[PDB]
Amino acid sequence: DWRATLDPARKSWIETANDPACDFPIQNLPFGIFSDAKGARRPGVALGDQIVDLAALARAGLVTLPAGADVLAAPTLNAFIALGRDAWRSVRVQLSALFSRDDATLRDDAALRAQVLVAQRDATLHLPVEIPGYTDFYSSKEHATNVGSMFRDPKNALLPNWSEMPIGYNGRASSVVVSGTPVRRPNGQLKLPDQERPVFGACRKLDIELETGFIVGKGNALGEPIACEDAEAHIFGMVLLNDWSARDIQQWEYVPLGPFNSKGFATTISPWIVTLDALEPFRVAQPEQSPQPLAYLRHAGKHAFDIALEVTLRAEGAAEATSICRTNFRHMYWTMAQQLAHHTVAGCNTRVGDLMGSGTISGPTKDSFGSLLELTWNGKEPVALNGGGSRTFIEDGDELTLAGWCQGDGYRVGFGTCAGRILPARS
Amino acid sequence: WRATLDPARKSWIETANDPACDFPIQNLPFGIFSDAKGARRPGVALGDQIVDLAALARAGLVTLPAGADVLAAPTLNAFIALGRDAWRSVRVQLSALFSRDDATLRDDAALRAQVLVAQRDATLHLPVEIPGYTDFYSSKEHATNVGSMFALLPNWSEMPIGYNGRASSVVVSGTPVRRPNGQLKLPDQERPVFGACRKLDIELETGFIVGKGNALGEPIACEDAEAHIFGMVLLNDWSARDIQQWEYVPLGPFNSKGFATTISPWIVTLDALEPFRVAQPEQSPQPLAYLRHAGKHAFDIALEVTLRAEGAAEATSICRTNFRHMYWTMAQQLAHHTVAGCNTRVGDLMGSGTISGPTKDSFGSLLELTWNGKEPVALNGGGSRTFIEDGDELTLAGWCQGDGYRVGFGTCAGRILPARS
Ligand code: NA
Ligand code: NA
Repeated sequence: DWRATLDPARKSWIETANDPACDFPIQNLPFGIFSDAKGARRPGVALGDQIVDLAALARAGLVTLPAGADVLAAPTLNAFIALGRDAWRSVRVQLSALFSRDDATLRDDAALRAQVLVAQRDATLHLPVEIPGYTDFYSSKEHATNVGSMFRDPKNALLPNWSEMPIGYNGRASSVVVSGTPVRRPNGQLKLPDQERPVFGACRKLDIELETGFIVGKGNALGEPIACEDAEAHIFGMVLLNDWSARDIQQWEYVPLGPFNSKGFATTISPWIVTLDALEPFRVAQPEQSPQPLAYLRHAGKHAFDIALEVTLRAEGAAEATSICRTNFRHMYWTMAQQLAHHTVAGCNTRVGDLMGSGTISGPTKDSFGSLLELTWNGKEPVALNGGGSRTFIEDGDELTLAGWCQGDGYRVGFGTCAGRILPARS
Repeated sequence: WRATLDPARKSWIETANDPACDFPIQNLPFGIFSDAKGARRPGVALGDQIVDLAALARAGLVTLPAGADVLAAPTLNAFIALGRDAWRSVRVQLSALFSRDDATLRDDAALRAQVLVAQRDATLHLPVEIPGYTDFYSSKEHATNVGSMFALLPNWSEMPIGYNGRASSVVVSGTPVRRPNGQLKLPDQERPVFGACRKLDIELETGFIVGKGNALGEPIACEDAEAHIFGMVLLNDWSARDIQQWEYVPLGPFNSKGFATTISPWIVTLDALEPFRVAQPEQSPQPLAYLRHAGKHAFDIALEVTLRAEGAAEATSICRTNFRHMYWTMAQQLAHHTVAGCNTRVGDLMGSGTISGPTKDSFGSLLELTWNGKEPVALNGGGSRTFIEDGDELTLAGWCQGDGYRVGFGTCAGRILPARS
């Protein structure tokens, strides 16, 4: 039923959706949470330059859900997501049908269109879900090899265990924020090479980390693992994820318990959840794994996704941003399924809304590394900026943007943006 | 509220006045309980009973700020969010009402049967919704023991080292804990195998519950930190050591600790611990300024771990230690957590790290007690252990010893279920 909604020939009577460059064609239909002057934050779906007010659409009888508690009054999408995949699809199918160019029902009802659609330009976007937990993986071979090269000689860069399992840690949920939120430069302990003791001060190596994160759509009970083959059914959708990192703070704190303050000060995600169903046409073969992993981590078929990714940096007051990274999601060595299976193999429970980060996404070439640490090799080769100037690490006032999208024939399924501007550190 | 700490004070609930009772009138910890009378809701332990706060409020015998009803809630979060003045106000009203000489509730038999529930007939649940769980590493002796197997890195003494724990898998005392499966690296094989954990372990800790959060980007000054803390609980950070060794470099422990973490159900308020405040250990070298604090910020909490094999008549005491020996304090941990801007929220759980004293009978895990399975522990009643075996029940207990009474934490227990096969 829902596979008809992936039809590239389908178009909307919301004309901005049919622009080839629009992130939000009728083929996409991501879910989010928005507010405007009409009302408090509530569920919406992006289409063209507009947002579909799901609650309003439901009140008008034009979208229906399982009988039960009203999940569209909620300030987050969790309750909706909890309803499960049949509901996600049912809603997607109704929306695709209603906003198809030839369905006159809502299109020719001007009065009702003015009540159920809201321009993105007049809306404010919020965190799409309440995140119960945030886990962050480490699944780009190229990233892991780059970073380990700064601690260990080339032969020792990738530790054996990295290739046996999708290495990961628990992130800090509380400090995950939505695109657009200004991010204050952190203070903390800095170890200088020529002083016995650390000093306290403003981070001098503030950095981005290009990642994607998936949102869990069905949890699992404590003590009951999710089989690698069932994993994707548990995933609702994806977002872009900037795991802001303070590299000088990190180096000094991270042994042996991992990064902590250096990453917990802020993590930014894009507002619109792109459903996995919408990514179906961009499913591709994941990289070959060698050595062949243990049985519990194996899966048949295609479990990677073809998502072009880009990072830009704009200095305060610059007329144009600088593209600093171009890469793709498809090169990740461990898949979402494998990460989710590994997360639960010991019995740990996942919950609706959980956020799971891919780890910094880095390709093989020098222009495809997903952090400035990598791009500038720890501040040794600075990046030239479009419009003059240069950078090693991020400077106060800079705006960092993540973008991502899947290229179809004459359309794209896009993620929107994942942005943030850096505020000066507290004194 | 300092009058409520009076050791001479006693209750007409006579079981409270037993010297050995964890729940005298001096304590009054908060929790969440259900019974056949009603769904899970806020309560306070006293003697062998529980005070039904909602029921007490309906009867007009305890009052809170005008507002939304925080005592209908299935967790204590809403109540805690009301702030320290409220916590104290409620404590003061309870202490007064249950004082031996106050006839108001004591002589009203009908109403006592409505507002008190025997612990025997109640079921205890997680006292709060935990938005985040962080776990520290602040016992010098523990960190030195562990580092000596794979000692103290310089940074350990410059800051309270910590990591993000897994909130979702924190469970209340009494919950059975299933032995985890995962990747095990054997010494004689190039490649890991998958199987049942062979070195399942406890970690004796305490955790504190955050009572007032802080906004993202606004640190909590070390000196203000304790005002942000509501109370404490016992915390068993169950650990699979064989899974851990293989996974933990470089991003830290993950699956090895996330399968289960158990906390005791009763939150002992920081106010109730006031009489047991003591001088923390000397720190050398002197930490950076942001981490310093004046005064006494350690607490004198005797701690014990027992292990009972399935069907054994008696448990074996395997660890006796005390909270006061922790090198970093709760205040310093909370300051360090927030120094870079990270926000905390009401209900956040913060673990101390494994608590180990200097002597061989005061180490807070079996990894330490048995030196990684080389010196097994003899059990009371026969038998022996290296790591935990299916059916074993592990219990954490803790208490502060006053003159003729104690403020106690209850227990933090769990029985191990076999691994899924
Ligand atoms: Na971050
Ligand atoms: Na644990």
